Amino acid sequence: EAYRGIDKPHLYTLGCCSLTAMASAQLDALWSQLSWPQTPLPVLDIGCGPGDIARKVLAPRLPAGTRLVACDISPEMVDFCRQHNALPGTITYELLDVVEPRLEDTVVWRNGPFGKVFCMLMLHLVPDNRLAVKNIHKLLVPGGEAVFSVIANMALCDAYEEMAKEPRWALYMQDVEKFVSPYQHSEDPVGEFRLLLESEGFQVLRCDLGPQKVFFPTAETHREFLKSVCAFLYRIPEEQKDDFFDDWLQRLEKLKGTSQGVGRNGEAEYYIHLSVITALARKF
Amino acid sequence: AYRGIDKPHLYTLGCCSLTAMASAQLDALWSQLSWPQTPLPVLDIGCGPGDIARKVLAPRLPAGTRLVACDISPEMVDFCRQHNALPGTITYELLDVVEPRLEDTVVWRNGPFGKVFCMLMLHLVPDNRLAVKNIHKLLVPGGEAVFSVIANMALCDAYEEMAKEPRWALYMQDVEKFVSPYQHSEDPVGEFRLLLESEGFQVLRCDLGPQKVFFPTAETHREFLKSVCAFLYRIPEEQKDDFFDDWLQRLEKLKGTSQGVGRNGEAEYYIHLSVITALARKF
Ligand SMILES: C[S@@+](CC[C@H](N)C(=O)[O-])C[C@H]1O[C@@H](n2cnc3c(N)ncnc32)[C@H](O)[C@@H]1O
Ligand SMILES: C[S@@+](CC[C@H](N)C(=O)[O-])C[C@H]1O[C@@H](n2cnc3c(N)ncnc32)[C@H](O)[C@@H]1O
Ligand SMILES: C=Cc1ccc(O)cc1
Repeated sequence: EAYRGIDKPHLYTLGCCSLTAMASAQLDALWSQLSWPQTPLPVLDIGCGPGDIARKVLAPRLPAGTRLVACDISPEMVDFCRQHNALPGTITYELLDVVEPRLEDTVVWRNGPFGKVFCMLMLHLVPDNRLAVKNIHKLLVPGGEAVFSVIANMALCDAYEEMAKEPRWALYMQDVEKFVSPYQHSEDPVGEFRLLLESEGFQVLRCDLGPQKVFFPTAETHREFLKSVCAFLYRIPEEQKDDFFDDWLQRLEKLKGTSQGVGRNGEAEYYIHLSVITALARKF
Repeated sequence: AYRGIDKPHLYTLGCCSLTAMASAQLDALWSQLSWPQTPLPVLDIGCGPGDIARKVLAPRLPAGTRLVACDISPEMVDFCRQHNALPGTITYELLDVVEPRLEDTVVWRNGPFGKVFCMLMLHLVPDNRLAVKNIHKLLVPGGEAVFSVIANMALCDAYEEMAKEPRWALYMQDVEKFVSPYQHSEDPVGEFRLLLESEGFQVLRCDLGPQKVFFPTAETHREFLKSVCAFLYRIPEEQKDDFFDDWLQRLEKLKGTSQGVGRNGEAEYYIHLSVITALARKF
């Protein structure tokens, strides 16, 4: 987040084998409610990450001849996409900031207009949500749909706000509220997100909130994945990087955002808990 | 004996890469696949942890078709029903592809199957003609079988070199049954095409090519090779960790495993092996 997005894309694909199945289950619940034009239009994926939802989930489910455009503010992610999950003739991985001042000067804008825009687990990394909904509203054809997978609240955000009070850190965390989801302290996340979408010319067709778990088979891939989604590590020097992490990870099982379980085969299971708002809108 | 691959937790470390690989192979063949008007059940033999079924097969299947995935090991068949469980579509059962009494299995009576997928497993089945004959039984006349057999790989040569060690020879007396039969084949595509046609199949397409399995971290590359090591279940604990290091060291000797660099500067870990891809049809 902030300066670029999630660097180190290698550590993030450790959650592919789990995050792929999660969004693949969310989209299956909404895919029947999605209407499509006769002649296909380009489809956009915002905050595509290492391009696994774009390649392994979105692309197999799109109609034939539908071209896909996947963007991410972090370069390292978009280069990881074009090298591993690179799907020729369908997916075109590009760079874009969803709250770009000059959207009309980007490659993604001129690939448009787009029929559908999938914005998955990335709108919590955007402090200015209404500006991001605006730019998505510019990119959609009238009648085009948008699919949101916004994270309402999670213990990772509170662990950020608790660490921001440490004079040890503090200096690097003066803007902690801009690294926290805007629906973190919201008493009604579904209502505020339904109001925000409709306040930008959208027809909210469906909007629900539920808990989610992120499965990890091994112990270290649970740890190494949390290294990537730690948004403050790019500001900390090396002598305190490994200390910011342990301070963070300790404050997580305190807040019970992460957990460890047992398997039917007896093996150890590792989890990450968080709430997700799922939305389906349509431009007028 | 070999009750397939246990420790399913370690195998899903290759899902994030094996999913994209088998997804790429099917895209090269999916145009040549005919489908019936009324859907018939589709079978995935040796499905593993249900990843090349929930995320690869079922998404692109004709709506209304039902998938049946079967492994030989309960641990995998148990991993699927928990994680990659897709109700109303994929059913995960247990089956040995060379079962003496196929007709007494649940998989046999969910059939007959329109299509049968077989990805990276026939190199674990010594009697390959028996497994092809069983696949021929399960298919409807006109059905199609999609094979993904590993012709040769350095994991097998490392096995045959470790069998010569008196340190291990007691556990590795049947080393030729833990090696793909097409390992020492001078023409794997020819033998496989002849094997399929000798069982009533019409080989529509058959190619051989090298493939690569990528792992982003160092230990996921290591922990995955723990699962695909077929001799670890025979070794006592005092020599298990020594058997793995002896295996891993011989792998970079034979250059089956490699390591690379990333555009962002990160380390890349690989596993190299040859794959036969086939598309047959029952008469
Ligand atoms: C935690 S990831 C989730 C990726 C994807 N939803 C998935 O589940 O595979 C959020 C992604 O959105 C990117 N991102 C963060 N902030 C962004 C912004 N303001 N504009 C565009 N992309 C952003 C990040 O670089 C990161 O790759
Ligand atoms: C390494 S996996 C590959 C699974 C899938 N193709 C993939 O790439 O994810 C091969 C699976 O087939 C199972 N298997 C091994 N021998 C078998 C046999 N003779 N019959 C049926 N299944 C077998 C093993 O338990 C193993 O889980
Ligand atoms: C048990 C041997 C083995 C070889 C290749 C593979 O993909 C899985 C297992």
